[PDB]
Amino acid sequence: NSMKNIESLFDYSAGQFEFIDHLLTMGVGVHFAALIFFLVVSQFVAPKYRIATALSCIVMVSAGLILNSQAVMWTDAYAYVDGSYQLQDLTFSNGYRYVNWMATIPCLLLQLLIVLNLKGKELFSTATWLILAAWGMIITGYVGQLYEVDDIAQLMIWGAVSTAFFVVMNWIVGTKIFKNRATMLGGTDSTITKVFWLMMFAWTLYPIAYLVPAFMNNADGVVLRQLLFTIADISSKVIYGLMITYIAIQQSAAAGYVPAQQAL
Ligand SMILES: CCCCCCCC/C=C\CCCCCCCC(=O)OC[C@H](O)CO
Ligand SMILES: *C/C=C(C)/C=C/C=C(C)/C=C/C1=C(C)CCCC1(C)C
Ligand SMILES: CCCCCCCC/C=C\CCCCCCCC(=O)O
Ligand SMILES: [Cl-]
Repeated sequence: NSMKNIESLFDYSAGQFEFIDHLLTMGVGVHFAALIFFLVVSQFVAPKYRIATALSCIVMVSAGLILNSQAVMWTDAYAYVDGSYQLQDLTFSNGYRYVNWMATIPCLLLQLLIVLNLKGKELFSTATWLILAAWGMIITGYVGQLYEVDDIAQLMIWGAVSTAFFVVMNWIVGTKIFKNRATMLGGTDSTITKVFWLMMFAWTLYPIAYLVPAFMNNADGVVLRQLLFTIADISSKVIYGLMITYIAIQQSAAAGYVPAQQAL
């Protein structure tokens, strides 16, 4: 897991290494700060959409803990020796991001289906296919990055299979969105279309980070990847769940929930 990542191949200057450390530690604070926000606003959401904000809190801590885990792992693996930080232990890898995405993604998808006003049969059915599509995407992608050092061709093939799931997954998402936005209240039929494009953008940054070993195999590619992961995390989880929350509140107010109508 550790020796399989391009991180293990390079020494890092002080500036590259502190900069990565600060991207992770910052990612933690952003998520734990948003957790408090999502927490305080749960009271202004009608019982119908209130699980959607709870799922945001679950994401913020799930990501926060894996990011904080990367941060520490980052500093335990390297030591400043002779003017550069040099690998000292086999503790750091991006594999724990992948096993994290197995959890956060179903939560990010569920809160979408919730604000879309699905329920019962369709909610359980659409939920099942998306998580299996997402899990297929994640698993094929995890196996592929195990070769980002040894067999790039393999990374390309698994990346290809992973993208097949990704494409099927977004097609289902978009289909349910455009077929059910006429149901949403307070004018959120316009917001949800924006959230979808936000999904398409932020999520597409991930495969771009996945391919960094293929076009930038050096220490500055290790920095660019984390920088890309940071931008994707902040957009796919924080900004994403902020608009999920806005949508939830808006419809709560439009549906006659008083705490929502007074919050707004
Ligand atoms: C190795 C790469 C293999 C993959 C090659 C890519 C080919 C497919 C391209 C884009 C699909 C995008 C799907 C997501 C777009 C959402 C569109 C949508 O939501 O569905 C339309 C809806 O039915 C309207 O009513
Ligand atoms: C908060 C984290 C999120 C929403 C992670 C999303 C991850 C992806 C959309 C990953 C997609 C990949 C492919 C489409 C092919 C290459 C391998 C992956 C797993 C990086
Ligand atoms: C393949 C693994 C299974 C994945 C499917 C997970 C199913 C998720 C289904 C819906 C969970 C959200 C329930 C929220 C309903 C709100 C209604 C209420 O609580 O009164
Ligand atoms: Cl995550």
